[PDB]
Amino acid sequence: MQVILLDKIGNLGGLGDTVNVKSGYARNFLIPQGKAVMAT
RNA sequence: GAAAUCGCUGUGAAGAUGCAGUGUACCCGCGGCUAGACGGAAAGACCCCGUGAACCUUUACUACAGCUUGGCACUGAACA
Repeated sequence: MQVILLDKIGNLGGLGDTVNVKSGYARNFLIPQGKAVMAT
């Protein structure tokens, strides 16, 4: 799942950086807590 | 099934009231008996057969449930 980082993450990347993540990571952590968003 | 429904010896789908030969025998009840009518009853349970049935068994066949194995999904993050 491609996601836009709304903040800096340890390994993923920096704010505004697009990265593929596992859908669990996005669904269950990054997106719910506002650390990223769906890269529509 | 219908009967005017005797014995014997023989005959005969092979154990005869009913055929042959023969012997006996007036017609009809009632009380008794059960030898025969292969008496009545139940389309033999025995036995065989049907490419019949059922239920039961198992290391018969083929399946399935259940149980179990791994892959994938739901399922992510850091390090080593």
